[PDB]
Amino acid sequence: LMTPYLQFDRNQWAALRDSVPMTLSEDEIARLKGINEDLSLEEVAEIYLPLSRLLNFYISSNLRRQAVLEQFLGTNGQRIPYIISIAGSVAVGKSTTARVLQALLSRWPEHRRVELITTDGFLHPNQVLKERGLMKKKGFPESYDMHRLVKFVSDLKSGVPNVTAPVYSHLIYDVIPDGDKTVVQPDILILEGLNVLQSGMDYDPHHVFVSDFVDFSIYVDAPEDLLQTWYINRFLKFREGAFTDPDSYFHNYAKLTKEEAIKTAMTLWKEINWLNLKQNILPTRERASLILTKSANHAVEEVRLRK
Amino acid sequence: QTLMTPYLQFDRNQWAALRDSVPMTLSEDEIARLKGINEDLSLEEVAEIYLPLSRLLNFYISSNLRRQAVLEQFLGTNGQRIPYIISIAGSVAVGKSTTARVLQALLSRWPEHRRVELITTDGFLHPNQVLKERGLMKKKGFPESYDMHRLVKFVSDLKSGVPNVTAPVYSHLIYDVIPDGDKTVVQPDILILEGLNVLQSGMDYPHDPHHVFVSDFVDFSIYVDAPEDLLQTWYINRFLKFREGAFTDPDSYFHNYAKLTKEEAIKTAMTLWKEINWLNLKQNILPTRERASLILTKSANHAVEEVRLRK
Ligand SMILES: CC(C)(COP(=O)(O)OP(=O)(O)OC[C@H]1O[C@@H](n2cnc3c(N)ncnc32)[C@H](O)[C@@H]1OP(=O)(O)O)[C@@H](O)C(=O)NCCC(=O)NCCS
Ligand SMILES: CC(C)(COP(=O)(O)OP(=O)(O)OC[C@H]1O[C@@H](n2cnc3c(N)ncnc32)[C@H](O)[C@@H]1OP(=O)(O)O)[C@@H](O)C(=O)NCCC(=O)NCCS
Repeated sequence: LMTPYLQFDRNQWAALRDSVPMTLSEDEIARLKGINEDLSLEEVAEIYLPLSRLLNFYISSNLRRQAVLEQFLGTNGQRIPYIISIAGSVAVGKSTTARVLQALLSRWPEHRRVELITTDGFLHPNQVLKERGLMKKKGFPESYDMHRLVKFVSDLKSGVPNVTAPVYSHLIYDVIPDGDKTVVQPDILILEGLNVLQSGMDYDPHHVFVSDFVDFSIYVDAPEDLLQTWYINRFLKFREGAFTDPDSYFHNYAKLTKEEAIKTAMTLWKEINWLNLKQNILPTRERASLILTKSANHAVEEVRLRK
Repeated sequence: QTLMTPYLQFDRNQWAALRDSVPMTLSEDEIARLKGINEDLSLEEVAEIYLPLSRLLNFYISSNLRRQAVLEQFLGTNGQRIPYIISIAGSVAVGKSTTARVLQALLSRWPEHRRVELITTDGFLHPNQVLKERGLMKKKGFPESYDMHRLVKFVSDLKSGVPNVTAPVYSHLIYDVIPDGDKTVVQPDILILEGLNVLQSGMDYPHDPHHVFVSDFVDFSIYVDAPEDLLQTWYINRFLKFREGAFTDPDSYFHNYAKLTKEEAIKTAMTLWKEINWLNLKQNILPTRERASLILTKSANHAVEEVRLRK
């Protein structure tokens, strides 16, 4: 049977960097690393530079997801921002991928704005999730306010005046009451979150989805077993940092012994994030324009490009 | 809110206005020859409905093609040429066969000459024998009465450029697939796939929806639409014409229907619609409607008075 994806291993993908030079120092790179997430200069050069290239070809060739329709009715004024999305399991390290992609796309061919918006800011406040009995489902599609997320991207893309975005706080495990921040129309918009690939055709009737505004979608992938230990390990680091803040919504986790923490982390993964993984995330994997698969060392050892 | 309903709605004048300057490459005589039984196709229908569609469809194809090129540059390799796949779905008697026929004529000479193969999904039905053994032929046309492992393998082979691909052929005279009727299919530039089950997918009944459907190979899908009441009378009327033509053949699987009085025929046609095709309609077809890239809604005169494009 024919498959829609082209597969490359590290050497093959890396070989596609051609001559894009790199615009980042090791120091700058290290600052982009996420908790329990390693990012080397070789990872940037071998994985992200070839991606920068491709991504750049697509942008300069005004080949967007809404290009055909525009020409079919009316191309107007354009100047339309390029929209890239980044999806994948919690703890997969999609936040680091977004950060470096944004740094590179910012100075690669020429200076571009490049805004990085995270989808979590668009979650329904803990209050609402409470009223809908949805917070054993934080991160699930229904725990997000997408009428707003879609309205946001539409406004940004379409050049609407004063657009603002809600902001999420991991310290209080909820969106900041009056934290909305203005977002200036950028040249490129990177959208990172769990629900960025949702479509009315994985599950639903119509409704409209944020994925319908995306031009290129990246899915950061890793086997279930690796994601489990990554989640647990990352949890243990939170115990040493974020959780030590007395105002932390999970401050009590700072007090758990190391073995209780591991226990608590597993049930949190198994009973919530894993469900989300299997139910709403994995299914979207084969819909991405690009898939990056990481190994035990957090490095991408395989790339799949949808032809 | 219009910002978020997935479909863009146009009426005849609005859609028609989108034809721009695509010229037409068909004479009235050529068009008339494309009409199906009990199906009217005018030159205005072609110009107002199918030309704008030819345009859009064409934009998609070259875009889709331009893409293969950037990637080609990026990879540093060449030799693409993946056929463009269009599908056509809709109720039995909705006139989806006519739509396929004209779309294929137009796409064949519009921007430039393209091959354009038109395959009908019925050829892939399980022979009457198999349907018999599974007690499935009060369900001819239902998803399960089709051999899709084969339909999918076919499209995959065609798209992927496999050597000698062949397709099974269906015969309405014998109400079954032709025992040794398989015909070779040369890889085309465009493949139009028309049949009842072309939009089926995992969403349709989620129980090991971990299967592959032909709809996963389609690039653009068109759904020919018409209200239930219109489809019923269109089915009955069409049946009455079969009575005057196809059924008059002594070898027709339904020859006995030629002998029915006009009132018995109407009665026979209704129960055939109500007990079989209507079920299929409600159960497996209607549900797929809102998944199509485009929806063409026809009125009592068989003309498309409304078009819905999925943004
Ligand atoms: C809010 C939430 C949905 C975010 O999910 P996400 O979009 O998949 O993104 P990620 O899981 O990749 O995490 C993204 C960033 O937030 C951080 N993060 C995630 N959860 C965190 C937490 N509870 N406390 C502090 N930081 C957290 C990561 O460190 C990462 O940033 P980095 O780049 O600085 O490392 C997830 O934290 C949440 O609530 N999940 C539901 C159950 C659960 O695990 N709850 C928290 C239990 S302590
Ligand atoms: C085989 C069958 C599944 C085809 O269904 P389909 O894919 O929906 O396509 P359509 O109903 O739109 O018909 C397609 C073409 O076949 C013709 N056709 C359909 N049924 C026919 C029949 N019984 N005899 C002769 N021609 C028939 C139409 O005239 C049309 O071609 P046209 O463009 O020349 O008009 C349908 O004929 C069948 O068997 N349905 C089950 C119950 C039923 O009605 N059976 C036949 C009762 S007489």
